[PDB]
Amino acid sequence: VKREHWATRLGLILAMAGNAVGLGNFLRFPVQAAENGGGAFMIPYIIAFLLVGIPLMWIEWAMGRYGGAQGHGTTPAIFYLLWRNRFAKILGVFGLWIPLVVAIYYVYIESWTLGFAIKFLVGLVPEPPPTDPDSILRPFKEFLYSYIGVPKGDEPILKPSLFAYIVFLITMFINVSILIRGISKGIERFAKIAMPTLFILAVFLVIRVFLLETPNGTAADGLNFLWTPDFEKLKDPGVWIAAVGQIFFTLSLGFGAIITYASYVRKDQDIVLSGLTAATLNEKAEVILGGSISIPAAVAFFGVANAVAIAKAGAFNLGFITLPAIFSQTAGGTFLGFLWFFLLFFAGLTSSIAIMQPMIAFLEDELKLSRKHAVLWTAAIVFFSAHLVMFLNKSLDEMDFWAGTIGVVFFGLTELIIFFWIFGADKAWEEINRGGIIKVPRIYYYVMRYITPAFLAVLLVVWAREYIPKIMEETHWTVWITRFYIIGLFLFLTFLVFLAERRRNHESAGTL
Ligand SMILES: CN(C)CCCN1c2ccccc2CCc2ccc(Cl)cc21
Ligand SMILES: CN(C)CCCN1c2ccccc2CCc2ccc(Cl)cc21
Ligand SMILES: CCCCCCCCO[C@@H]1O[C@H](CO)[C@@H](O)[C@H](O)[C@H]1O
Ligand SMILES: CCCCCCCCO[C@@H]1O[C@H](CO)[C@@H](O)[C@H](O)[C@H]1O
Ligand SMILES: CCCCCCCCO[C@@H]1O[C@H](CO)[C@@H](O)[C@H](O)[C@H]1O
Ligand SMILES: CCCCCCCCO[C@@H]1O[C@H](CO)[C@@H](O)[C@H](O)[C@H]1O
Ligand SMILES: CCCCCCCCO[C@@H]1O[C@H](CO)[C@@H](O)[C@H](O)[C@H]1O
Ligand SMILES: CC(C)C[C@H](N)C(=O)O
Ligand code: NA
Ligand code: NA
Repeated sequence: VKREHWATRLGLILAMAGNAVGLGNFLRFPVQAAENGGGAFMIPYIIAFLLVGIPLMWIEWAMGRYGGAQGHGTTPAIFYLLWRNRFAKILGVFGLWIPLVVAIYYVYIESWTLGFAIKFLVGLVPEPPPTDPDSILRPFKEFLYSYIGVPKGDEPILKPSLFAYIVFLITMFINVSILIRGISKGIERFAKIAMPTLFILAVFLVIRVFLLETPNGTAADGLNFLWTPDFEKLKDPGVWIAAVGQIFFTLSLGFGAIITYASYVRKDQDIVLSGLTAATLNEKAEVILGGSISIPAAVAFFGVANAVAIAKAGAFNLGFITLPAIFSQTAGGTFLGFLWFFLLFFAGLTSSIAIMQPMIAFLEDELKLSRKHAVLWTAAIVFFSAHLVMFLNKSLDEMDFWAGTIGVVFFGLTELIIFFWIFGADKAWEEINRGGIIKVPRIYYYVMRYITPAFLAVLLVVWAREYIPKIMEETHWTVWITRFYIIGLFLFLTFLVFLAERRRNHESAGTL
């Protein structure tokens, strides 16, 4: 062919919206917000969306469409197209490494939601007794802990239940069944089914939650806590780092995923309005839907102070333990739990296929593998690698940090510098607006060229100076097992880019 292309504009928008709308909206956002003072988190969040989220979204859509027009959907080649320096290809490897590493733990978490959905649907759930908080949360904590196999001793090892393992296998098979059908007949087709389902399930859950009321509060108290400003924290670096990190994660920015999806957009197609729409749809799903489910429910039943303590407790407690526990105290609560996990599963699935496609696109575009082989090998690498996340306690956290937290911010800055500084601000601006149904507001030219990069640069330095040291000095030794492995993955991916180069050289000397 030349390239596969999104069939319809609606399919394109829903596929991109599904790329973005995932576990980050319903699980990550609530914890981050509650953990950072709720309303106090929102100001930096909104600012990050305007100064970082929106501008980078347009930039990645532009880079992808630009690359696609020349038959390239991933950063190793696209970065090179924008800056013909071998170093561009190496920096580009992060556009394959980040999504791959994130997929290695993201699909596993996604599989938990399918496993929970299954168990809640058939009623194989814990039975709490008769209004102490712990006698109520404990059965659900044990339920999660037995599912993933949390360490009961001193060894930093996890023991996933057999059901969890088999469900991960099924989950991988489901991701493959969609990806193996390609862009239009696979990802786009699925998005047209999943997004509407996702929206309906989420609205229903918000409505149900809004009816919650106990001696400790109502869902309204939850919304008040999340949407009430606290200008006295606008000066804490930590809240800003959390806010910006969430924006990157929730919009799928810096993962090379938006770029790859955009590489299937026809060269002439608009990306300004489409990009803004995908981004806007994600924010609504995040702040309106995701923000209105778990926090209001937790606050209604336990009050703000306890809700916050829950979010800070961590380990998927809010979404996999607390919410289902709360639901169990209501009529039809087990089924509500099913709907919650089913919602999470579809949110995750539409996002995981998005972070596996970069590796698939690279194998197809640069190594010329058939889609079938590219999808199967990608799945094999993710499946194999995930065993590290399934059996080594904290490996998931380590990957989520280096690739999904630090990595994306670093890559976002990198792609911006390459596209807006090296490739050329005016050429980049031109490329972004080309074919647009609407033009990017002019003030954004200055935001992209000066504000965004300066913003990310400062964030990254603050990170390396007052946070990375603790992570490098105060963690259990087992973190090095994961660091070693993912560094190895980077090395391997660089080797593949080298092979792509050599294949390119040999076909050019065969093109003459
Ligand atoms: C009414 N049916 C069209 C929906 C079931 C098909 N579907 C689907 C839809 C569009 C494009 C690819 C795929 C692949 C198979 C698959 C796998 C899992 C799920 Cl959760 C849905 C699903
Ligand atoms: C601290 N870890 C136990 C958890 C890290 C995983 N993670 C994550 C990663 C992918 C998808 C959903 C979620 C939900 C939980 C959550 C909450 C806050 C943060 Cl900042 C990360 C985070
Ligand atoms: C292909 C790479 C394989 C690495 C070793 C994988 C071992 C998986 O082993 C399986 O794990 C499940 C969940 O913990 C258990 O329920 C099964 O009984 C066990 O056989
Ligand atoms: C979606 C269907 C998943 C079926 C796998 C369920 C695994 C849950 O549990 C396992 O089931 C096995 C066979 O029933 C038993 O031999 C194991 O002892 C038991 O732990
Ligand atoms: C870095 C990833 C390494 C994965 C190696 C997994 C080896 C699996 O090991 C197996 O796990 C089962 C369930 O936990 C146990 O029941 C078996 O006794 C054990 O041998
Ligand atoms: C990241 C690696 C996680 C590994 C989890 C391993 C759980 C293994 O289980 C252990 O395997 C050993 C060797 O087979 C046996 O000698 C032990 O008796 C057994 O408990
Ligand atoms: C920090 C980023 C803020 C983005 C808000 C942009 C609001 C758009 O602002 C509008 O842009 C148009 C096109 O440039 C101008 O013609 C209008 O006069 C201006 O009000
Ligand atoms: C890594 C990304 C695909 C994650 C997705 N944007 C989410 O919010 O879950
Ligand atoms: Na999102
Ligand atoms: Na999604």
